[PDB]
Amino acid sequence: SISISYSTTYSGWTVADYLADWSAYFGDVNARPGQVVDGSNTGGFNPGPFDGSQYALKSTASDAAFIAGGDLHYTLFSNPSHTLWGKLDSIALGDTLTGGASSGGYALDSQEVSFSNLGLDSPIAQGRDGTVHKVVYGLMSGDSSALQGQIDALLKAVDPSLSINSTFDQLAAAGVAHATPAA
Amino acid sequence: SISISYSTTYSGWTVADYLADWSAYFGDVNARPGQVVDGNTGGFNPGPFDGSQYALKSTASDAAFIAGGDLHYTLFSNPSHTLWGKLDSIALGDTLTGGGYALDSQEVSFSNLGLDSPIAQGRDGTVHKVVYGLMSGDSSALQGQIDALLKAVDPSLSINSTFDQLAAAGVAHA
Ligand code: HEM
Ligand code: HEM
Repeated sequence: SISISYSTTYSGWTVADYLADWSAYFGDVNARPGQVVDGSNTGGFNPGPFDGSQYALKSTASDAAFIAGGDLHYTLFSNPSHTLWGKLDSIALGDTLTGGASSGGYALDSQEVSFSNLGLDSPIAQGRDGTVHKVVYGLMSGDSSALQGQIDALLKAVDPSLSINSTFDQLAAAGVAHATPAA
Repeated sequence: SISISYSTTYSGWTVADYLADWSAYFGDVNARPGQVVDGNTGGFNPGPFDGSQYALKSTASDAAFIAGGDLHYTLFSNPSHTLWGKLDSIALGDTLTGGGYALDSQEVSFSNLGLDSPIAQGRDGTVHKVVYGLMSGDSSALQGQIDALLKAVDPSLSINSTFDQLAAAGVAHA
């Protein structure tokens, strides 16, 4: 079953509302006035260059960032071309990337929400139609819609009364989610 | 002015014939005799989307290149998917190492290219055309720029000059 961590900052938010906010912030720092854009320009595969246990990317319009964790592979020009595939265990969303292979992995300076124990696995044979590819490809431009669809399905699998319209508070009460430090 | 280094293997080759051979080999390992594919490696240094180098190896063979300068890739920023900035050098050879990046077998390098494309030109920039072409082993854009630079030293020089002739003209070095 999916497990979720959320910053205390977002306790009262629905998952959908949170994802819309992260996506808006990825598109424009001014969706969160008061923020600065000064994160290191870092990211990629860990260890890379085209495979790793993490793939991480930061916006260049803001410090919004994600980290995909699992056992991931990118085909580049090999068939099926431009496919990210493998096992996707977690998606963590927040602000500012730090780290990399040389310091124990990528991290977020502020982790806002992390969706873990996802159990997603896309074989190479599915190419760009794989769920892993669609989720991560969306996030590279700040589009959380594919991620949102998967989170909704995974929550409903726990209990059909849970959904992306549940608040993090409600998911905690249901035993799926727990709070982490302020963002 | 442009400066060229070349393996003596290509002393009597013309620049155009060498580029055609590297491109052919980028496309098919069988394009050269007795070669084996055994080198995916490359990217920006430092990256992820900007660097003093961008390097890539073929998937069909170990043919590879390294672009050197002050390079930027826009990803989704307008104009989207544009590689721009200053391109000072292109090195061509076989098999990538490192990540600065280097070639196991460096065959030819073209340096002091003096190319500079602003972001506003988007994918029409010369830098973009040169490097993007080489990502699929297409050396035509590179070749046209080399030809212009050679003629700027002297109109009698060209991509149909041999490397030895360019050495005699003070532009190339074995
Ligand atoms: C890791 C470093 C990466 C590099 C160097 C890279 C490189 C490229 C290049 C050069 C192209 C253009 C190909 C062309 O038309 O000439 C491309 C296209 C594409 N890339 Fe990647 N990419 C990377 C990562 C990713 C990741 C992680 C994803 C997905 C999660 C992705 C998804 C795609 C897609 C979907 C296309 C368009 C395919 C099409 O519609 O033809 N890329 N990439
Ligand atoms: C540095 C890592 C790179 C990544 C992560 C990357 C990623 C991508 C992605 C995801 C797309 C598809 C866009 C979409 O479907 O909305 C794309 C397309 C493209 N990429 Fe990149 N790319 C990289 C490097 C490069 C480089 C270095 C060049 C040029 C030298 C390049 C040239 C292109 C071009 C021209 C397209 C559009 C292809 C088309 O629509 O025909 N890419 N890239």
